[PDB]
Amino acid sequence: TENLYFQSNEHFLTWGVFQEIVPGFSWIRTVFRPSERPEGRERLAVAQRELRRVLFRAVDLSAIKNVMDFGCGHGSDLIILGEQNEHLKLDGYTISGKQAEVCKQRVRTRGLQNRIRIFQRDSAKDDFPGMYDLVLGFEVAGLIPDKDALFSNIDRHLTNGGLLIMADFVANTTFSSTREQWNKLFSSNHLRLVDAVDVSNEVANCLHNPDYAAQFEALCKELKQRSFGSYENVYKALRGGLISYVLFHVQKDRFSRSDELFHLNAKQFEQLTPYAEFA
Ligand SMILES: C[S@@+](CC[C@H](N)C(=O)[O-])C[C@H]1O[C@@H](n2cnc3c(N)ncnc32)[C@H](O)[C@@H]1O
Repeated sequence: TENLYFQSNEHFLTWGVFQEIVPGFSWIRTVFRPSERPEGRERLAVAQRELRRVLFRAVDLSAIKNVMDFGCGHGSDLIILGEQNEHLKLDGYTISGKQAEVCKQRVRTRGLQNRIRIFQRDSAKDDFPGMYDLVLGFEVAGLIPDKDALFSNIDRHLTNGGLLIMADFVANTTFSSTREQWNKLFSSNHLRLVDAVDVSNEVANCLHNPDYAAQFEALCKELKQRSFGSYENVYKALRGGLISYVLFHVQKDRFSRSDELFHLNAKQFEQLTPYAEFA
């Protein structure tokens, strides 16, 4: 549903990789009472950076020129890439006008306005502005209903052999896409799944609730405009294997048969690497 992602429709807007449960850590208190306990904010930021370390595991940024972030949040991913790699040109789309304002300000404050452009545009309806070597979607695609249009937009603006990296959910069997649904989206848009890391255990550790029942409910009443009661369902689903949080590494393959992309992608979807076994 809508309680799957860090935010529904360093300022990262994703869950993080917690190798283990941290006693006392509350993502809810950390996000909505951030002044009260500083160590929580820092632990969460480290975990969101660890998510990104794994997401980028195979990417050689020295080799890439152009980057598209199709749901760019507050622009932190574009800013970090731009600051650390002076040759990159980067574009971001967000459907939020407020986020676009923040992104533009943060880009200019970092002196990156000559290399990063931000647009308030819809990645399923508005063509990306250029051709890209690297496309980022970290907790974005699941929020976009018209995934066929999104993946056509990705394909049409990705150079052959270009890379798509995503953080998103897999339904292991209605809302999140199953393996077969993801495979249809990739295979019908010239995309091969190269490698995927399953961080479900570690995202669940991030979501672990340290407040006992009555205390948690009292906290959520003081906070009153979200509904925090449903996040327990996401935690239970990740613990039980009903859904997985997956870090996808995908390559554009313009010259392969679509049925053979599907055949190879299905095999790769059976080879997901748990983060605990990743190195
Ligand atoms: C959970 S936030 C993640 C933001 C960023 N990727 C990050 O990791 O911090 C989801 C982002 O997707 C954007 N988004 C949702 N639907 C979109 C759409 N159709 N087109 C462009 N952006 C979209 C939101 O505006 C928001 O910026």
